Amino acid sequence: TPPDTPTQAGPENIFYDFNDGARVLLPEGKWHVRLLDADSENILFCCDVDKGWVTSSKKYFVRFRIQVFRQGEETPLLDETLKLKDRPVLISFPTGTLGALLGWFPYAERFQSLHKCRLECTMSQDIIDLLAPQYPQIQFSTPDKPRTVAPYATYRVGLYFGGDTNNQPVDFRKVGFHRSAGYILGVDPREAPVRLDLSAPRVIQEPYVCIATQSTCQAKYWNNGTGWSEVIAHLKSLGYRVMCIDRDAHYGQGFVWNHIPWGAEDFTGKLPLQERVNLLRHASFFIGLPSGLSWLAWATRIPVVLISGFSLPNSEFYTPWRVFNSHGCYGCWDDTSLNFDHHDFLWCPRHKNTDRQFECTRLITGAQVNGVINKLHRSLTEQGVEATL
Amino acid sequence: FITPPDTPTQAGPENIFYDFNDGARVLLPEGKWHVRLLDADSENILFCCDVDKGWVTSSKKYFVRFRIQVFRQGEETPLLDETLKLKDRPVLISFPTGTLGALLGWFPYAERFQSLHKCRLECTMSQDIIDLLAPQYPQIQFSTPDKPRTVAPYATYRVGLYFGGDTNNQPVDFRKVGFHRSAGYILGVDPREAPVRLDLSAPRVIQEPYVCIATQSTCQAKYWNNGTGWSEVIAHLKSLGYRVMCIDRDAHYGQGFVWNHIPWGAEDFTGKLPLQERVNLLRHASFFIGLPSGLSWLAWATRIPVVLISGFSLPNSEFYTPWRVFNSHGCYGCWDDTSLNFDHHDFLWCPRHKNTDRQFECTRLITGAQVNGVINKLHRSLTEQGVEAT
Amino acid sequence: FITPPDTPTQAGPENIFYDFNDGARVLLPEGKWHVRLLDADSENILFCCDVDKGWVTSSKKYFVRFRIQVFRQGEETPLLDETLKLKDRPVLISFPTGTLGALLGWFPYAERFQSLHKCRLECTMSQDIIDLLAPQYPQIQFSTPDKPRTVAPYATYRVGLYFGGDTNNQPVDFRKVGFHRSAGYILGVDPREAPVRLDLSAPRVIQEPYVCIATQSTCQAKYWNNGTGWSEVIAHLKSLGYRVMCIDRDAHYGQGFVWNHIPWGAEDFTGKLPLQERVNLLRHASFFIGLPSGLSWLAWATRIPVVLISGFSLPNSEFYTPWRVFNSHGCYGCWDDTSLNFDHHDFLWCPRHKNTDRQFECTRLITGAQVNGVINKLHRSLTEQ
Ligand SMILES: Nc1ncnc2c1ncn2[C@@H]1O[C@H](COP(=O)(O)OP(=O)(O)O[C@H]2O[C@@H]([C@H](O)CO)[C@H](O)[C@@H](O)[C@H]2O)[C@@H](O)[C@H]1O
Ligand SMILES: Nc1ncnc2c1ncn2[C@@H]1O[C@H](COP(=O)(O)OP(=O)(O)O[C@H]2O[C@@H]([C@H](O)CO)[C@H](O)[C@@H](O)[C@H]2O)[C@@H](O)[C@H]1O
Ligand SMILES: Nc1ncnc2c1ncn2[C@@H]1O[C@H](COP(=O)(O)OP(=O)(O)O[C@H]2O[C@@H]([C@H](O)CO)[C@H](O)[C@@H](O)[C@H]2O)[C@@H](O)[C@H]1O
Ligand SMILES: [Fe+3]
Ligand SMILES: [Fe+3]
Ligand SMILES: [Fe+3]
Repeated sequence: TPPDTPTQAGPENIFYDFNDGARVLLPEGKWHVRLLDADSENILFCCDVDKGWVTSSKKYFVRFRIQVFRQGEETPLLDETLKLKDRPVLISFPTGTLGALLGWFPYAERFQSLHKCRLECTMSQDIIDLLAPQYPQIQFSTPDKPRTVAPYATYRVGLYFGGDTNNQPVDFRKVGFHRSAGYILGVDPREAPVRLDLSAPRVIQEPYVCIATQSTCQAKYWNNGTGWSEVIAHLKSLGYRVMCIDRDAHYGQGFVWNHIPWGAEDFTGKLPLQERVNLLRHASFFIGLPSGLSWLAWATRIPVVLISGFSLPNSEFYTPWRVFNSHGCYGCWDDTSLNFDHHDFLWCPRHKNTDRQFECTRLITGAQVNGVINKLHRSLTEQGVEATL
Repeated sequence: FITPPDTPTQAGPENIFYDFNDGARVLLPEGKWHVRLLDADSENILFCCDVDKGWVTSSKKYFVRFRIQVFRQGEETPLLDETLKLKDRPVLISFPTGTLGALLGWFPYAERFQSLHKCRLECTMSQDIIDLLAPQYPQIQFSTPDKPRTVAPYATYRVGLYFGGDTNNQPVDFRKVGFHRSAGYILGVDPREAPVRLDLSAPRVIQEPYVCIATQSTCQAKYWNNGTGWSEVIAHLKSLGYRVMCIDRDAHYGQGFVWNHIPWGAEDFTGKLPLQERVNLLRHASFFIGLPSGLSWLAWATRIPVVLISGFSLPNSEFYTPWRVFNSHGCYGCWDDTSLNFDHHDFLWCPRHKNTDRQFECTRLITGAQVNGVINKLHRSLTEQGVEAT
Repeated sequence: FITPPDTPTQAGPENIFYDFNDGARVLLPEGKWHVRLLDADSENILFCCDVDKGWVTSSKKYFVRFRIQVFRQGEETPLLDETLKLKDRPVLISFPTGTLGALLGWFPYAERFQSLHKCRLECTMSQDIIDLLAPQYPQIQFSTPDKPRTVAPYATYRVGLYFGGDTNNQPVDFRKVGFHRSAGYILGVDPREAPVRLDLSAPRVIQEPYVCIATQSTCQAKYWNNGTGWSEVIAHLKSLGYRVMCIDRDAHYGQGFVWNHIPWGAEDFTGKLPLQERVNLLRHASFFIGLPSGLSWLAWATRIPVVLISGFSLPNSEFYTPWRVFNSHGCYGCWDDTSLNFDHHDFLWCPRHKNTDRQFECTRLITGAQVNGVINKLHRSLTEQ
């Protein structure tokens, strides 16, 4: 929540602010308020108002220029341009869902390095415990306990559906959900991994592989019947130990329930993320869904085989071991003509409650994934961990 | 699966051919005749008709002691008056192309039918079931559907499930008496259930106490669709000092995106093995936890305690077992409901709550704590009063 | 019938009163409560709501090991958390001012319920049935509906037939499992049928071999509506050297113009006698030929062969007997069909064929020759083994 009263004091009891876009609160009189884009000198908004609130429709980063006129005056009573250097800036991520935070957060550091501001970021505690030690320049906090109280500017990074163009410059479906943060903060949009504590010594001596079979919605699962079984068996035949590191061993809704695959070691449970990083680091590689554990595995600098058909290859971070099939329905989430249902586990634009439901992922056979795994294995044996990454 | 002789097997005087395959049949040459079919036991006139030529068959196909009367138009007495008499005659009982549970349920009635009428009985079924049963039932001749040895049988009876409330090929709807007892009703014998006789001579292989489980079936309604059920049960079994083994034919089975896998923690004894090996493994098991699939019937026949988990069928639809798990607070017993109809082509069949939040709800309401409570009772019963407890 | 206490019998802490008569009841005083009802066996949350002062009852009335939880509307832990526990507690089982075969069929499940939970059980029924059963069941206290001796019972269960596919007072529709097994389902015990224990000590009075029959029924459907059935059967019985004796309560019974009388040739042992005398006569009988009426259940409990003639109910609707007579070529099982509904006010009830040519075809197809065939098998079985 933004402050009820704007944080900056202007002359003649006018209060201005940049917390939820560019805001300005006028007392009593007859005013003519003008919002400009300082970079392009375009007049973004302009109106005659007597008292009420005036906010910009755009909420993402824009170097706003606020002008407050008297209704007939030549020069401005107030004329303040956004300037963030050595100022209290608050970046608010939503209550934590991994992966999304790992994807977004590297854009928050770029925002701080660019504008040289005093930055505080609000997120769930576990992500703070994961990230905070490596980013000393940024102050971490939880949503319910923010330490700036009165911030100069606030920006709210998140996913905004329905083709929203007011809190984000472009629909995130067009540029990728994680880059979108870069666009919102107006920095270098190119993806990057977060910096983690990779100092933890190896525990398990034998070569082993980490896998993640669970996600938040069923579309993201690998809904091939014999997929995970064939993959795990093939991994074992190559001399790998296989370990599931999902948070839940069993997850699903109604009658559709997904369980940790037979043959995979049980490393599941609600553990602190640092332990997962430690285990993942010394793994030979990681085979995952588009869920967050794939982003965590990416940040630990190990090869990531990412199995997804419900999302396009360019929607997540790049990896040469991306598994994807293009002969059936695919990229259902990606399309801008469809809208994601938050209350439906089930929900297919084009085959829901039909014979072809979750075809996006069913066409991805074990043999395909095992073909990718064979390439990645030969790359690891012949060349080293240098060649992949 | 079964095709009656195109020409009736029994010869009647004036080139009339009569038969008791596919109900009571009679084929007349050309002429004028009045034909009557009677129930010899009740002396009721079942069918009255006038026909010049062609086929005359009874609408009822299940066992009835028929009495066929063929009359020349205007005659007082019958030309042919033959009543069904099965002693020392070729009788062919035809099961549907094989399934595991339905055959094990049905077949004991076939033996009663032979012991009652003292007839030469041949039964047609799939080969694996023949390999399982044949040695213990010497008096009955086993064959496959494509290679029947009795080319000209006196009477034929076709035991099976008949949906849509059929009352011509079965006396009662099988949903009213239980699918397996229906066979008894069709053959007109003692309908009370019984287990088949198996080869229980196999020596114990695994020394430690162990439990057999079956998680797979043909349609999703029969599965235990609780999220954490099988996991909690297997963990509880292990905590009691049991080894747990899955003996399903398939390790993975399902349709579309719905797929069921052998539960983590259970030993892999899956695969397409001969049934006799499954009998050998099941016999020395401490007890069995199963669905309403056939492996529960096979486990029942091996004289071990059977915990049967099902909500899509009523408790009285299968064989009796004190360890039957059932929940009556939600949807249940769709299978037994005579107002509904089973879909053979729909794997995700639940007629009343498909594609809703409450789909397969009745199965779900069966929690791991309920089944573990039954397992606790059965465990204490076994430790305290051994295997002599009924 | 029977009324539950207007105020729950068990005291809870903050003037909360809970109870297990008529399902799980709880009565809250004034305040702001959040009440949950759970199934202790499955740990499922059966019911859950926020209520200010009033009654909260479970929709299910049959036996469930309920668990009642009463919350403050913001509390973490329960103010009251009580699970059903019946050992050494006052439990009341109420049968209707019941019919004869229904009570004989049901009552064995009441004894199982007591032996399982080790409770102090009182059963309410009509006096004649009490006189019949009470001496053999000392562990259970018998009473009449109007004079119950447990004024404040811990749990109450009401065994009966509930039509219209009711699933709140009985777990399953009784047409699906059989009317008498339903009791077992209601009390959550072994549903398998059993005969009550009677006084079978009475000495033989009639020397010659004899047969007991019960012609009359309540509903015309249950009668043997074949024209010459009973006459042929009685004549055949006499030709086999049996004396034939009718033990129905009424010699004449029926409605409107449809009237049924004690068949000619059968001896008149009718009348409103105490059931114990009927038991005494039935015991030494060679066998019994009856309808689905109660006297067939009484004859069953006296451990004599029972030929049961019925078409309006399926063979599995009553107790098992190898001498069951049934015809499957016409209308049958008017009674077991879940798509139909029994009319208590209609004596001439057949839903599918009333006022047609085929009315009570259910039983008319059952000829005397059929029943005499069964009797011939049973007679040879008696003379030989
Ligand atoms: N404490 C933990 N300890 C150990 N493991 C844990 C822990 N917590 C979660 N997991 C595990 O990761 C998954 C959650 O993924 P998350 O919420 O972060 O994903 P979310 O669905 O919101 O979006 C996903 O879906 C992707 C999709 O492509 C968007 O269109 C997004 O790009 C990205 O945000 C990704 O996430 C869980 O299912 C667990 O298995
Ligand atoms: N060689 C084998 N070695 C080891 N296991 C084997 C072998 N072969 C099959 N199975 C396994 O048996 C089950 C399927 O058979 P099944 O006939 O039982 O089941 P189906 O789905 O057709 O429904 C059932 O439904 C039951 C009915 O619903 C009772 O309520 C029927 O009584 C039963 O006969 C059958 O109708 C699966 O679990 C197979 O992997
Ligand atoms: N004082 C007496 N002294 C001696 N005998 C007596 C005396 N009084 C009555 N009978 C005699 O028992 C019968 C009473 O009817 P009843 O309860 O039996 O039948 P009701 O129609 O209510 O339904 C019945 O329906 C039967 C049916 O088979 C269920 O589908 C049930 O099995 C049966 O338990 C009951 O449901 C009378 O018809 C008499 O002959
Ligand atoms: Fe899709
Ligand atoms: Fe259902
Ligand atoms: Fe009828």
